Amino acid sequence: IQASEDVKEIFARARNGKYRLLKISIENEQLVVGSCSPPSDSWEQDYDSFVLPLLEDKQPCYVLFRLDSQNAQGYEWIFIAWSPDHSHVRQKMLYAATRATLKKEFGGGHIKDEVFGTVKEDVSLHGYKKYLL
Amino acid sequence: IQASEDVKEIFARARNGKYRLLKISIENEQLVVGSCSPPSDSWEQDYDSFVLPLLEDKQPCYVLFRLDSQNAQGYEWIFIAWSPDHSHVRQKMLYAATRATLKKEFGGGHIKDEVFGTVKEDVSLHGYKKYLL
Repeated sequence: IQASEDVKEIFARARNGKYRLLKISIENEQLVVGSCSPPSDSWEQDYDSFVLPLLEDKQPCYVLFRLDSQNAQGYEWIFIAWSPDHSHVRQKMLYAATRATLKKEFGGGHIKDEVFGTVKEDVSLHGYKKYLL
Repeated sequence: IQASEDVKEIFARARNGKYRLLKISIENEQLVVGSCSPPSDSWEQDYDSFVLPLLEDKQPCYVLFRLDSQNAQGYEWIFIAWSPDHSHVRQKMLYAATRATLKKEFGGGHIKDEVFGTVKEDVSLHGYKKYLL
């Protein structure tokens, strides 16, 4: 499973700062962009407004969220792996096994934090803050 | 000035109930889906939290918001035309001239209400309810 070049173009636009976040899903053995949004305010404000509405109750997905800070390679990102317990086991397995693949395709050096969650609280802004602790 | 089949496949998934909201933009003379959100709670509970954050201050867009009610053709939708005063004139013209086409591409029979707005107050849940009156 990999990201097509159409997807990698979106990845570049996102890391360029054009998007605040990207929702990535696995569809037919392919990593696809399921949603995206340009930045509006500071990252904290954008996190509250954009992250939670993307999470399905019985379907895993990944959410790459762009912070305002940068490292030697550009903006830093939060890699959110959403895997609800009400999800099908096959889907749970597929997303967990393909997570490292998406990371490589996106550029591991751009990932600052990696968060996992099975309930919305785990990946809410509060959840991220507690994770950082 | 038309929607691709890639977009129409998403329109079908949305109308099936998979999405509560679809944000549509015009990029490179083409209608594209930028952001989408699955349903969480009731349509009224989802409205402002899903819609408002996606409305850029200086960029027009279209938002297709799904209600919980259905007509003879399936779920009914609210078709929101967002065109801020601080948007470029070209953009305002482009979106206003393409609105009717989008309606046709999505299926006018699924659109229960059509709302226009240049400020958030015009298209918030309160604004929509006032419009209905």
